[PDB]
Amino acid sequence: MALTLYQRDDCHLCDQAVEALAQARAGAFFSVFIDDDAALESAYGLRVPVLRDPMGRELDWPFDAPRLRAWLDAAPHA
Repeated sequence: MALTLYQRDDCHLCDQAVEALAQARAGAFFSVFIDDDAALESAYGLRVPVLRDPMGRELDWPFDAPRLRAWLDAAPHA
């Protein structure tokens, strides 16, 4: 319903992502594990740390706090 930050086994790459999120003060969201759906793995795989919105957009893995927020503001929240 809200945001969607795909993650995979081990915490590190996605860890930094969550950091930017928290920093950006995104808020609450839903986590999805790609470690189970090859479809998602093939779709993302390396781009596991992909930020998706309910509007129908995504954000690059590599981002910042103000860059992630500014991207968030681009869309509504709930």
